[PDB]
Amino acid sequence: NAMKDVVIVSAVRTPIGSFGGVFKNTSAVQLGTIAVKEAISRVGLNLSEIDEVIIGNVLQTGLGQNVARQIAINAGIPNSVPSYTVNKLCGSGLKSVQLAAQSITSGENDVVIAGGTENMSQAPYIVPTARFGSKMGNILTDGLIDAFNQYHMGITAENIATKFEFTREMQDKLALESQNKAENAIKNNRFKEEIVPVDVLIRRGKIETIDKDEYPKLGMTFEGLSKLKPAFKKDGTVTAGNASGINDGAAMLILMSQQKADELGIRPLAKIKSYASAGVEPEVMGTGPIPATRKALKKAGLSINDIDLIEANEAFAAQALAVKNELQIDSSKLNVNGGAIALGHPIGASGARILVTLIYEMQKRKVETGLATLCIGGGQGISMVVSR
Amino acid sequence: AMKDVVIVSAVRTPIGSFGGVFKNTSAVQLGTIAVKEAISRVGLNLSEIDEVIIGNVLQTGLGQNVARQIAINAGIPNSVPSYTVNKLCGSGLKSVQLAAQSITSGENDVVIAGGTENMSQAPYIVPTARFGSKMGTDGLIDAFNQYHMGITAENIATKFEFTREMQDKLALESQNKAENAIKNNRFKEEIVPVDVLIRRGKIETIDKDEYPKLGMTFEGLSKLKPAFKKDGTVTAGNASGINDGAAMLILMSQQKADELGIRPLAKIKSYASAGVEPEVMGTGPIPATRKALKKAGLSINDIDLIEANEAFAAQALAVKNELQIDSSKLNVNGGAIALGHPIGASGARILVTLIYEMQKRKVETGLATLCIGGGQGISMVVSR
Amino acid sequence: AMKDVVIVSAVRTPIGSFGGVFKNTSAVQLGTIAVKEAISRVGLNLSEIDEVIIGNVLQTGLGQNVARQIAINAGIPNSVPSYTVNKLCGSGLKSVQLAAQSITSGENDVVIAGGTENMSQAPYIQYHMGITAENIATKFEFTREMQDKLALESQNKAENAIKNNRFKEEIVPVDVLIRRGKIETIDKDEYPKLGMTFEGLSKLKPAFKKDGTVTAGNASGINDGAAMLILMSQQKADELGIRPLAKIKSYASAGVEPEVMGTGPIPATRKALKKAGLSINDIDLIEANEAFAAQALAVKNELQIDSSKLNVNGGAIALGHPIGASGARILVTLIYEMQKRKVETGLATLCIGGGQGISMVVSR
Amino acid sequence: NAMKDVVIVSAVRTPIGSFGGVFKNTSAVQLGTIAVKEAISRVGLNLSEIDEVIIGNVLQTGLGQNVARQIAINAGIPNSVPSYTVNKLCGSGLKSVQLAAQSITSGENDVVIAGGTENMSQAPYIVPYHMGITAENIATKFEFTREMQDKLALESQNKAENAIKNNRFKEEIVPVDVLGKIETIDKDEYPKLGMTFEGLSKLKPAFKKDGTVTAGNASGINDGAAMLILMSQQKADELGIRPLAKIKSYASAGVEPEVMGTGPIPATRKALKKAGLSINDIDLIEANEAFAAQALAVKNELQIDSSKLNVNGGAIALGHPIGASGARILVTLIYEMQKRKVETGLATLCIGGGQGISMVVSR
Repeated sequence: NAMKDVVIVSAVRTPIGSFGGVFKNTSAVQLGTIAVKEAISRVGLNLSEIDEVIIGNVLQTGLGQNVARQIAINAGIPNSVPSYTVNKLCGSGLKSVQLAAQSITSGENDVVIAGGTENMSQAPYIVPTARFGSKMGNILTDGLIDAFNQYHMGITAENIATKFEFTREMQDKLALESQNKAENAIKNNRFKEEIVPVDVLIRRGKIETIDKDEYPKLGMTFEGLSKLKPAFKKDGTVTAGNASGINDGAAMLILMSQQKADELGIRPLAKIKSYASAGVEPEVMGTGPIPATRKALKKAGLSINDIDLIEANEAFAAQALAVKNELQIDSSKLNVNGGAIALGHPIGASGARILVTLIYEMQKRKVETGLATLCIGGGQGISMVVSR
Repeated sequence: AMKDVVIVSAVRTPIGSFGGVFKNTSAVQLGTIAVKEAISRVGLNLSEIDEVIIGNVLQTGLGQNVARQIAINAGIPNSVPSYTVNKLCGSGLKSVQLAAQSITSGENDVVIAGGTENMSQAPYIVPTARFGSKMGTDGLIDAFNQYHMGITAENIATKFEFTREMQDKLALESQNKAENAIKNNRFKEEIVPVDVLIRRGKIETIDKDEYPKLGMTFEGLSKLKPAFKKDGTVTAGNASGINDGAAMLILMSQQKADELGIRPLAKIKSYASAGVEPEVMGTGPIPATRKALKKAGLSINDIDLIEANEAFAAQALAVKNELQIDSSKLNVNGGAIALGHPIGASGARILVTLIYEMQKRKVETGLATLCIGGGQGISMVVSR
Repeated sequence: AMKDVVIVSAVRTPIGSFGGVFKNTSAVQLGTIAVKEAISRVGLNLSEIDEVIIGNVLQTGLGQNVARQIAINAGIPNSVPSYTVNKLCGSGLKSVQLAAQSITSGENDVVIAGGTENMSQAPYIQYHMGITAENIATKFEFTREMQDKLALESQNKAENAIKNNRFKEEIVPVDVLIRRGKIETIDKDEYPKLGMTFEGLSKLKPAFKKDGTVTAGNASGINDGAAMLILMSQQKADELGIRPLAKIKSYASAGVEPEVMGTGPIPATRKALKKAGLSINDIDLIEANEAFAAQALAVKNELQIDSSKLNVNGGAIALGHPIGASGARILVTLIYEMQKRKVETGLATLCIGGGQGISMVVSR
Repeated sequence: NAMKDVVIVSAVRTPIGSFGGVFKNTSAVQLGTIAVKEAISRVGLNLSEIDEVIIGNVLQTGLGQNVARQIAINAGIPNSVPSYTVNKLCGSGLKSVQLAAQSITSGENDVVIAGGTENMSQAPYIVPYHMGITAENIATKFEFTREMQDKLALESQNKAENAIKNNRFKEEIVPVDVLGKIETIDKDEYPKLGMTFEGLSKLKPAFKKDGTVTAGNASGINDGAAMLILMSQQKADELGIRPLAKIKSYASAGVEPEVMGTGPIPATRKALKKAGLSINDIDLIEANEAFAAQALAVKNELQIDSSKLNVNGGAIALGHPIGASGARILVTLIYEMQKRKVETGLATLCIGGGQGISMVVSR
């Protein structure tokens, strides 16, 4: 029995909203439903062809909630189809894609919808504290709740900065360039193809169509970033300016076996070449994408020079610098349309979001090979190589 | 204001530790147990009940009426209105006050009042916006607002020059008082034992308060580190805890009690509330008590027993000293430092404890007082 | 002896629509404006205020007290106790009830009560209530057409009232900042839809159920606004030389059976009338809050209310429903209209949770 | 390319402890670690051969918690090895094995540790249950009386008692040491000996007034772990390790809203279809018994022979540590297939109220 090739035939993302911003009233289920219906519609896919739905989401109102199933139902997918919600923190959205591909290669499914969604704006009001944050004193601080685990992650980033010797200036420079790259991409409408617009109510009797990312900060300067106060550690280097934000958004892809796509007459946007995940030593927590990527590259028989475009999620500039330096990624190939520092980081979605952004840019540049990588827990990373 | 209001029944569950004996017994269950026992003890007909007013702070959301859930669970008719009071620390005593004024108004003849809280379960079912407050150390959530109140306590300690040693001495007295009370089964009359159930199968029976630290010595407190300020004076040993429990009282007009052949445990003589200046946050019980005493036509020397809730030794010292309360009249069976502080229940709990002790001692007058928010206090005078 | 309770001052801000005129005017600011104006209208000295009780639903902070912040902002001494009432839709009327209770008990002589809400500024914001309405519609057999025509009539009355500046006496204007250095005064409600028609209502899609009858057109919206009243004992009002606007005759609250959820105003009103020794026919004007036409039909029909006596200047379906404030808002509206019509007896009633209702009878 | 066959070469479980019972002080991590070390030790597996660890758990899945990874670290597995905690409610433990199998078939991994662990004693039980009502609705919908449910529960107890009397679980259990005296726990705690139909009929309904579901015809709240080691057939041959069983097929499926809780029915039909088998070809079935009402529906609709079903007792008797049960029933199936020397087995349970998962294995 032969192993199947998995292709991506459709891929879309909502704009990314700021915390308490445009999507404050548009739930994670709504955002996911919009992206799923659009993914399906763009390729005219019959709902009866969908075998499974696997969707990343981190912040749920309790045990027993299946956000993926709610979305699939809202999208009109038959109740007989199984849906699974993936909570793997930072990497949920890319892990969902990986799980979908495995299920195709195993012969279990021919057509799988995969992605991620998150609404972090709504979480403080509907998510129980035990699922919304972690306790401090995990190191006074103890007895305090760390919203979204942001403080624990920032300390991890500070520790990376210390061990790898990344200064405040170096981190701010990367952050500035992320913003520069997003601003130029948005000026050139680079995201037009991948974005599904989202309608919101801004006032009674008035609907606005949101088709632009909210989080990028226009006209940022190095001087401005230099003025910001440390966010997590006194005399630290990590600030709100060189870290990503708290954000809302969704991203969805449709996967098929090459054979199924052919049968349906649907042309692939990309092919999945390899993927891998890996753990790290506790001395370098947060550096997961490095061994994962080396492992995925080795599986594909490729080196980093063979990769035309890289998307490495930018939760923190400190961590982004480590990934870039240890993998020897050329500045010109990395997060070319901006990274999460500019674009935002809706946690359950980002892994899928960066894959969407990657595929559309590979297509625009007519390049052959790309890579998406990010954390999947503080101690682990996941990486996926795709080809056109 | 012609109707005289009496308390005819008063009961409380044991108070459980955080994640302790009641981690599987919700605020609704605890409150239902207390309500059913309070009714049962005086043989009250369920049709006599006109209203239910119950304190509770930590809720899964808006639109939740914990009081009504308890009333329904207790078999009280659906036509009876029920209200949940969320006024923080003071909710259980404010509920009694509201019940009393609804009787004096002529609106009601019989009202069930009290409070219930399960803080152990709260992290798992209460959204973060309702579970805690933001710090500023910013973007960090202060669970149960304990850090904010701890800092308020430190500021009182600074303002009034209450040393670490003075706070620990009060805390020690509280612990030792609770221990001796428990050794003498002092709370037996007021406690309703709680059967822990899983799918209506009994796993255990709780009839003793879990939180007191038996055999406490002064050195046991002096060895602890500050909890809120580096080089501060407030510790986990001289502040109360996070706790689970319920307490319920039944109020009636005197005429109604007489008609029903039910002897009062106590009469409510006065109550009052008051705000404080921002420089002395957390000191609410002081002006509230002075106000309530003036309404009763009494002075502090006319009061035989006082229950002033002990959230922080620092704050308790201020209340004791500013009101000039004889230490031997204050929290005589132990205070919240030893017994625990289930926030929605405590105001009603201390009133229950006060009433039974007045009766055992056969004295005439008592008062109960505590905060109703950082900026406010509430106080109630009762007589036997 | 029991104190008789009077209302000596009553004011409401305009009602703003969602994301409308008051999007940058918080529940506290709206509340403070209404409170300051209620005080100045009768020239009341700040030292006479004994307590402040204010309804509010959406400021759910642990340890947050909007009523006290409002009191502080209005220059009321910090020694005065203030309480925020969260009782959902009944909050603003419950506040007045608690105020009255504390005066009759002898605790207080002068109490400020009301409600305030800014639903625009809610970080996260009707589903279950909507289903409850859909269930009432089923049980009492109220059709889409029946609900839409009630909505239409509510709009008509509001249009008529506003055309005749009916709300001029009761409204306190609110200054808002449009840009740096430039403020604009809002003195008119924003939510009424002018010229809405039957055919326009009939085309709307059901809001909750797939084949349901409740829509955005026959239910209220979400809104921003505040309303404040000053209550005194009659004796106190005399000593200060302030004439009552109204006298509180009775009030009551009641629960309902699970089958009839959302019908709380019905037994609550019957109870209050019974305490007043009155019948529905003795009441000249009735304000029953209109969150849903389906439930408004139930209240109207079961209480056998003459439609010419009910919500005569429009109900919430037309005027808006700032939840923590509505209970107080309708009482304010009821009082001023009683004065204009020179009638003697009025009644306000609304839900206080899905399972309960509250009702109050006033006289002039 | 070529698709690899997945075999199970090691399989173990802890005893299942009662709520507040023997494992009151033994965490999901501790139970899980014990099960992993023993599974590894039993086949003399070099730690450097392990490619991935996938472990079910429900109650310890808070932000930034990774129970599987802590377990791997405690078991001495290199830190470079990725570990994943699966939270899929009741199906977590079987879903983990399924995910392990797919990662081997994909060529991603050669050796994967999979299973589940749960300590429900150390978690809060909050009621002021959703499963219990689903069960009542199944009872109503399918017309299962109180008496029918209790009859099933009693048979489950009787089968468990028979198996324990014959030391049936001896091969599959790893003993757990608990506390200054140290007692080795080597027997399941939860079965109720001397169980009678009458004693069952005396219990009160647990979820609904005049309900049929009780604490006696529903499974308990329990503590335990179960772990398995999966390899490609090629990798097993290379290491010289003989398989206990081979994974033939698996599948999952959603249900219609009217029949919530019946997931195992369409999931099993789907898995049998993929295997090229009918129910009558299956020699032994383990279908998890969360509620008698639900087990009755599964058994009837799939037309399962009672003499082949949960032959050593089901969860009503043995206990239901939720994140572990999916793995636990597979371990129990595999050992009993080997004792009876039969060829084909099926394990199935819910994975959410709306879904089920099933796996067919052969010997």
